[PDB]
Amino acid sequence: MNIQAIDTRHGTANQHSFSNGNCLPYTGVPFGMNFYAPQTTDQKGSWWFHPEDRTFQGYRVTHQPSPWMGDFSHLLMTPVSGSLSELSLFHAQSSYRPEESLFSPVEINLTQLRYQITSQLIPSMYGGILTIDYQQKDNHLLLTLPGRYQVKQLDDHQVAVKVINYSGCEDPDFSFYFVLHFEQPLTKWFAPSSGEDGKILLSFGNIAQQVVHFSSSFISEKQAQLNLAREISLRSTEMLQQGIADWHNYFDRLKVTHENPEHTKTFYHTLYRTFLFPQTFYELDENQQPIHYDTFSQTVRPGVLYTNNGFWDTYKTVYPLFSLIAQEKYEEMLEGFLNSYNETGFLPKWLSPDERGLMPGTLIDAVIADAAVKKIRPDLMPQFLEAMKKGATQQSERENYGRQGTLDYLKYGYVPSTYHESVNHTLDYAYSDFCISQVAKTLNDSETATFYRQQALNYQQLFNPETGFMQAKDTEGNFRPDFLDIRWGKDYAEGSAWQSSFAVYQDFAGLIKLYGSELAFEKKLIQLCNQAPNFNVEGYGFEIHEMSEMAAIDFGQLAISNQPSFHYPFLFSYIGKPEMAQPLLKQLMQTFDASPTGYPGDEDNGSMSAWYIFNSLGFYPVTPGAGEYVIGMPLVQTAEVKLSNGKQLTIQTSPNKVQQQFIHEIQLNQEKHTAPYFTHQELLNGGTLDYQLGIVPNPQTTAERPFSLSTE
Ligand SMILES: CO[C@H]1O[C@H](CO)[C@@H](O)[C@H](O)[C@@H]1C
Ligand SMILES: [Ca+2]
Ligand code: NA
Repeated sequence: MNIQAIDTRHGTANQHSFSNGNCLPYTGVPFGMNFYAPQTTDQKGSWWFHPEDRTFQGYRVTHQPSPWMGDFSHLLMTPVSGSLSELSLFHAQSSYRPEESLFSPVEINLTQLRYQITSQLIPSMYGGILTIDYQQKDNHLLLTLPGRYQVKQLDDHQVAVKVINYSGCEDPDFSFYFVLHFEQPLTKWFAPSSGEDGKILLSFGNIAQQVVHFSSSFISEKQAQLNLAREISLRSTEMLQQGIADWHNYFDRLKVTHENPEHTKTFYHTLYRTFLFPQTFYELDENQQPIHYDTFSQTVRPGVLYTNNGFWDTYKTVYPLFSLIAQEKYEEMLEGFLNSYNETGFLPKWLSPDERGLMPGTLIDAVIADAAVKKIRPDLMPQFLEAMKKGATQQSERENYGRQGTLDYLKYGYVPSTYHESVNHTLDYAYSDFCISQVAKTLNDSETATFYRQQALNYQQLFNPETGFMQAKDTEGNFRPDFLDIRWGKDYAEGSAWQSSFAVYQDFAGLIKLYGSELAFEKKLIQLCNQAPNFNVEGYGFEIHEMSEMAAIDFGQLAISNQPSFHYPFLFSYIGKPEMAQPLLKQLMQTFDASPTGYPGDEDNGSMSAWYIFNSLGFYPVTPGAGEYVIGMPLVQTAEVKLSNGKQLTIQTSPNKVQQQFIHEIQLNQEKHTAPYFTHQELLNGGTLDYQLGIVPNPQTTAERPFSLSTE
């Protein structure tokens, strides 16, 4: 699909009570430092765009990764004609016709009906071009400068802005610089000024067209001018062509077809949302050297940096996909994450722009371990191992950094029930421990590998054989009483015991053994899938959108709306019955489409999009750090995968219509493939992956299982 046909309102029909992706209509280049979106309202907090709104407040320069994190370093540009007494966004707002507008990754185009203005925004990595066609005779641009600001007019054609605004930041004066060069001159001079919540009306007089070339920096005004100078001569058409080529660089890596072209349209909308985050958070100085802002020291520091990622989300799918098709980005992003550790003392958890904490666990450890076992940035793994061992043995004095209950986990073999969400923290630390063991192993560090492989079995501490769930346990080894399987919160993050008891990616064979047999585990998985989607709210005291998104559909406790359930269909692969889940995977993929209601829950910065992309191809990374993809059920008929190593994997299915719900046979390079997984090395060899599909199952009788520590 051509990037210009992607409609960025995909996944944007949201509110606090219910998510269909909690996406914004992000216009930008891949991993752009800024994104650009129309703002329709200032009365709904983080939900400042809705696709059903007919009001246009301005073009918002945004860094907002999710409505839960909020924005940082934002401002707006609003074309205006005529006089305004009052310059508030509400007083300057115009209606617009969404159905006559363009909402695409490389271009916004819309008409303000109040002003008879039609305008076009094209993005670049650090800036963009805003072209403004005025019908009226007194023409302006309104800059909305939230928080503390500075603005000045440098000459007739140049304006410089600084704004300080954020939702959370270690630097209370966190500054963003924004520079505008106008083709047509300013007709009114104003003196340098500063204040809070700026409303600056720039005047151009009677011109038919203004062309605004803009750039930005987290370094300085002078760096923002250097970023602008590098692209000032571009016409809007040339910047648009370059942005189309940037997106085609990534889209061209996965050329797919389907029986149903609606499925292809869904694929490419999720692929657009897979190359946005993490956002570039470094600039190139006068010597082309990477520099960035370090909010911990409040200084400019050398090196790459990336932002807008919660590894709790993105470790699941994003970095594994990048390990196949965007290794050059993974390489640079790992360098940035290590820089975050260098600057703060702890490997990052939730960057927006700097450490926000929020979710349980230190899942950066899986991003690191997956890279180590795939030979990505082996040069950094000794530095990563030191950072990981520090996070596993030392408690940050600051609540947002590293492990919570670090020392209690080491004393007891679990985080005790007095900690919030102790089941998640326990299971995430045991999985982290596996990840640390894998990095150690790649470095031939036997003592570290042995100790952390043993720590990785700590999931066993919270398994209650009386219930068949993971439950919180106090310091005397007693399970919290009054257990209810469907009760959300308190001991579990955004789920019940059903959404939390299977986070054992390092050792499913060992978890299965705790149930007593492959058959007792099978019965538990069947009950999870086939029951009603009932929930109890008591751990929260009210219903949250994750509950509502599970209860909106009849897929039992398999809450595909949120990350904890993403791997659930693959649990059948660990008992040698993947055929039980092949229909279920195709039916789960039908919960996605390219519409404004197109995701089953929060998309989370590529996480759910890459879930869809992997499942479309028919395999999935259940265990980052194992170097394997567990086989599912493909939705494509064809795929040409351009691998980062320069080879090509060509996928071909037999006719893949709605009645094909099973895999009959797989050939990899014309050889029968019976294992319920692929190694990373097998896929990197490239060649041909042929799926013969079925309308009935074809049970394989093989003892082969995907990776588990306890059986390796
Ligand atoms: C505070 O926001 C987080 O936590 C909330 C639960 O407290 C979620 O409903 C929401 O989706 C997000 C992950
Ligand atoms: Ca989520
Ligand atoms: Na939806």
